[PDB]
Amino acid sequence: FVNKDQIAKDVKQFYDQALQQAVVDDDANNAKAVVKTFHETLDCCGSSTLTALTTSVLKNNLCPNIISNLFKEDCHQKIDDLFSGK
Amino acid sequence: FVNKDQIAKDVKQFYDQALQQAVVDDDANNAKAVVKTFHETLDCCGSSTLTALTTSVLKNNLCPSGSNIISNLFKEDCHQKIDDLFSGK
Ligand SMILES: [Mg+2]
Ligand SMILES: [Mg+2]
Ligand SMILES: [Mg+2]
Ligand SMILES: [Mg+2]
Ligand SMILES: [Mg+2]
Repeated sequence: FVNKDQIAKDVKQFYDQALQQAVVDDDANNAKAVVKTFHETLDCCGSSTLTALTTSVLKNNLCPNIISNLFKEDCHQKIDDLFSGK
Repeated sequence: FVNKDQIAKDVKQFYDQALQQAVVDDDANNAKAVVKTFHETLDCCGSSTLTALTTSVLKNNLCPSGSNIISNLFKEDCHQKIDDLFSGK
């Protein structure tokens, strides 16, 4: 079987690495599109565990309310909710 | 190391497992909730590995309001939407 907690953990890692890659290297095709899609699909922006990357991602219009829940319902929370059925 | 291919495979399997339980187990509140969340979040209904099941999935009200046999035929399946999520499309 696929364990919920493990796949949620793996997806959060995928998102985190993408967030990092999205701000570290700029004017690049991959990382920013992945991030934008996660943000639009899950309705979130950044991660409470990565505030500096979250700031960079806000400054660079990679996020679509969202602000009211910026860290109350961050992308890690939405990923958990996806696999938990919330 | 994060492995995009393997994560996508595991998400698809997770969905398929939940869908299969959702149609056969009446007390599977979690499985039903999982598939309903995937369907709403990814804007899909059913998978390409379980095409024959889509009729029961709909009858079971596991797809978002408006979903019906014909409307769903003009939509990508959940596996493609899962692939799209991890490829940024
Ligand atoms: Mg490149
Ligand atoms: Mg949700
Ligand atoms: Mg269940
Ligand atoms: Mg389940
Ligand atoms: Mg949605």
